[PDB]
Amino acid sequence: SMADFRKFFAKAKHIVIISGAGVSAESGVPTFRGAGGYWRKWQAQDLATPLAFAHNPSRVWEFYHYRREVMGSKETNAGHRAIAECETRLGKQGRRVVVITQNIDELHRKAGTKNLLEIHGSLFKTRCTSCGVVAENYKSPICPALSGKGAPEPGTQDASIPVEKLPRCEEAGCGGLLRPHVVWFGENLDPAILEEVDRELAHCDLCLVVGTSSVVYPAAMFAPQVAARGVPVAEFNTEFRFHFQGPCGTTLPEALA
Ligand SMILES: [Zn+2]
Repeated sequence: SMADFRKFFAKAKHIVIISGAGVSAESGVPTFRGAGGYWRKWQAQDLATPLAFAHNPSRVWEFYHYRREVMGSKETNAGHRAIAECETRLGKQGRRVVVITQNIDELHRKAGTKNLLEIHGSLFKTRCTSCGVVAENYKSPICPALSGKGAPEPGTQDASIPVEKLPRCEEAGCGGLLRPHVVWFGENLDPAILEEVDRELAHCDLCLVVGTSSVVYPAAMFAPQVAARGVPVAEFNTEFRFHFQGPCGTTLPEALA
């Protein structure tokens, strides 16, 4: 019960919050998973791959430029804010709150989350395919050749941008082709991020799963090994161990008050 879960929440000195696509969808974010896993003639699973970027980097850039640009009109919801406010309060008490997420839209960052573990990278981060440098990039568009490009509708002509006119590395004497700093399909997670993650899960005394569940990716990598230690896990979704049904923007302000 919410009443018994708040008994744990008050005693909990290290809370791990696993945030799923649901936390992002509640803010009207095009989650390119399930029914909405489409951008024109293709599936998101067909565009987010090292082979797709190798054959057509311009098409993969048109798709990722679209995703960066849809965020302009998007705001952090009541769930994100409740999560950010919780970490601030408990922080002043010498207690820990950390957010583990595969959402690449930075709405936890805009909310005010500090202990944020983005296991799949960010839309607003680049990586040079040549020198390997990682950089923050919020520039709109990312490059002048992508001005007015990336429309989601099928049939839309391919921008057909030559590699030289695509996003390039601003490091002195590099000029290498940039790629978004996001984990693609068949790509491994950063071992540094997973080390940090496994460290969090090993030290926490309370674990929450929001906008996803322990039976679907990525919570299935983390929440069950937590439950196995006898640490309480509380699931929160639209569908000890707790379950709180409903939109996280409704249930989390109450739970994390
Ligand atoms: Zn470079």
